[PDB]
Amino acid sequence: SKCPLMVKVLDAVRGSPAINVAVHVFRKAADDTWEPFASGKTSESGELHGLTTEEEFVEGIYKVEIDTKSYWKALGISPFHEHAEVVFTANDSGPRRYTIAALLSPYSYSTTAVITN
Amino acid sequence: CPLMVKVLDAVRGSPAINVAVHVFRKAADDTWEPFASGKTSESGELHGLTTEEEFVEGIYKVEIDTKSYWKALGISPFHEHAEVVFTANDSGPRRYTIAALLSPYSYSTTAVITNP
Repeated sequence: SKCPLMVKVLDAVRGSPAINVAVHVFRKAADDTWEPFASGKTSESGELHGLTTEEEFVEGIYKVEIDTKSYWKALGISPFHEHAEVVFTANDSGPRRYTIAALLSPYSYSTTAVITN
Repeated sequence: CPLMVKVLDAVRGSPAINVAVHVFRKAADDTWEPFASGKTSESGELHGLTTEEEFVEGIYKVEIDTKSYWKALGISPFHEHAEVVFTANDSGPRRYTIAALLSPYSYSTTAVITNP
């Protein structure tokens, strides 16, 4: 099916997918506050699918919050960040799939968006 | 300087100049209160945000306005902004450098921590 939004999390310390990381997605509401939208835990391949459907994923401002702090603490590593947040606008401009990827280290993270048809 | 921000542009191979940065501190009531703000200089650095006295233990949020920066260059970027949220000075005062490397659809952030 078409998954309009997927998240992929990788671990730069161990060279593997970041498994069981909690991810919360929010949608910016009218009052300019964040309403919970979807959530889950990355799988064994460091992925999280089925967050939403095309009908529900309308244009708007979304926040993807990745709980990196609990992931490093589970490994016994003291991390710097409270969490990693990706805030973006979803735009209808031809059909699209969004992949938010995050690469984690204790004191650093990178995030990239891969938008495909 | 207990807190300094450095922003680089990965598309042009230069410092990211005139990027607005807003810092907030989590207040008692779980809300973010405005702590300091500024613009990156010609070398892509932002100094003088706070003093050791004012920079108490707490959860801080450094929000870098990356969208305006790319928009002023003619590029429509993916992210609304880059946010770095962290606990500071929970074991005594430190000097924190938050560095950000920017691209239109990607950003990376690192912290370099120094003991006074």
